[PDB]
Amino acid sequence: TLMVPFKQVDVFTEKPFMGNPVAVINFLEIDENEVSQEELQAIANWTNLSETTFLFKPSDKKYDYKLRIFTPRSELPFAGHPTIGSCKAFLEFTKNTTATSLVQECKIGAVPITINEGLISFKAPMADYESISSEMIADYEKAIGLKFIKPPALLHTGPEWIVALVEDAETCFNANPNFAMLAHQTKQNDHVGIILAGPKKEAAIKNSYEMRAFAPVINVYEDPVCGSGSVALARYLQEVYKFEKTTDITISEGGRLKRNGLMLASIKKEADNSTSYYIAGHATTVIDGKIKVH
Amino acid sequence: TLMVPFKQVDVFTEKPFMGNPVAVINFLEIDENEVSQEELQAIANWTNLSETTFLFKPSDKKYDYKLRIFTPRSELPFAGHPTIGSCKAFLEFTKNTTATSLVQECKIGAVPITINEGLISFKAPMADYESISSEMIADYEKAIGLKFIKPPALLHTGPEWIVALVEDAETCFNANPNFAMLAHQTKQNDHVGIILAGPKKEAAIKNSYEMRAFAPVINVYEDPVCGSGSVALARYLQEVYKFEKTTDITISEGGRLKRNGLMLASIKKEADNSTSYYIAGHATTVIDGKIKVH
Repeated sequence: TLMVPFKQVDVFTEKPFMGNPVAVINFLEIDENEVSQEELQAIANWTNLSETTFLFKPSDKKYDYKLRIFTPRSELPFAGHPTIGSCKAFLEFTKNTTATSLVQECKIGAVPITINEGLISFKAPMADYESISSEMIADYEKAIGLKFIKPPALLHTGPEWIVALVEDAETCFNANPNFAMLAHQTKQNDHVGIILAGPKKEAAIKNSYEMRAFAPVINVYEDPVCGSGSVALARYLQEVYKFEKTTDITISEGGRLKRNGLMLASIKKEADNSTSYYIAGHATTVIDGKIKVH
Repeated sequence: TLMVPFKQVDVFTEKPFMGNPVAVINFLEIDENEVSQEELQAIANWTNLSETTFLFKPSDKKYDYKLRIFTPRSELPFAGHPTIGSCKAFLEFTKNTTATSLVQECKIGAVPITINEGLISFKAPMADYESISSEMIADYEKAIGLKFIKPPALLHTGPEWIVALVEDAETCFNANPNFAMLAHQTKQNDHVGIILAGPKKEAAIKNSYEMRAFAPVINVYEDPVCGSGSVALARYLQEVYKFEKTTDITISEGGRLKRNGLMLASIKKEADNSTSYYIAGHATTVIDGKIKVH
């Protein structure tokens, strides 16, 4: 049996089983040429996780590794939580306990990563905003069961997420949406789902939010830890609150599903007065071992 | 970090990624008393596999091990494919390359297992039959897109499966059911789904069938390798064909989803002229390593 190293890394947590897993296969010592896309696809389909990734030798010395990223259904050109977990796994696979930055090679091109005391961070490639009709809004309010404190909007962050705010964290936490109504409305509206959030008003850390991500149209009624969602939330918050300094949003998620994800979304004011969107989290290897491959 | 051995075993295959996985946690050297049901549940929810199992010391010397069996949502008192994969994992965990029989302890009581050249076998605890209305039948034919060669029936095998036969293996393989119609009809009818099968008519091995299992009402539009389904198919075939000798049904499944499961369902004529239903398969460990636990 050929076996290569394998780690299943829990992303957005330091505590096992509280985050969102990514299976990461170490193909750093085999020729990517000699591994078919169908083989890769089959492995991702079999693990049945949101994504399964594969580490390969980079195309050029300026990158530390190439990452191929797969869902059970297709290859993605990029995703956030797999990037973070794969970075953690790489460090471990290569016995590296000192790197503070790395550059990942993937379909999207170069993705610089920083590591700060376990906090792994990259710039989100996409975070666009777009207003939604008041009709859409009223219907979504119907589906969620709550009035929003600001107009929701459509955020393009990879997936098509509606972001909507409620009065506080508790209200968001305790929401009980009608999932079939949401699947109906999102299907009708071509959206993946809704990101619901509310502020933790008496938190020591400012700009702390509770978030929830609901995607019943793709049969993820609730995503327990949703990285593309925190970028949406970040980008939304910028439009609504129009921050002038670099602002960190501290997002907690997943407690209704008995998880506990932590995501740090940075709205970074660049030297050109432009804005960039960073996502960061801890990750912890939960399953460590090897996997049989062809 | 406490880490205990872990194997992810592919059931109904000798070839990796072709079967149906079960995650198997080795808790044989820790006190089951000291591990909460919520902990176990959380691990099963996090792996997100059909089942996740845990090996514990048995309650009495007459058993080789106790198995606790979990879906992402609940503990089951029993299931077939997890039993087979967990048996394979146990053998490996305890460096046993010679056992030909074992007895598993679980909620259902004692479950004798035999191992024959890698073929792992147990008696299915439940296999009841029940006729269905011709109205139900005609509708299901509508949902599948094919006429059946015999009356379908309801088989109680754990899940509530309709079993239906078509002209041959190819016809079954090439079926393209309307999944939403099936979800509608099964939801209405309180069934989990349909097991579709057809005979491989020119096969060297007699009583070879291609099977497919569709359970869209529980969001498994197609189960790629379905052990409870092969027991249904076996029990159905007994009623329809009324076999007088012990008959093996050789079931192949999963090619439409790019898998290749093999299940051996035995209709065993007992000394009392009664009938028992055995299920058997190979299993292969695909991920081998350890898992962090609390």
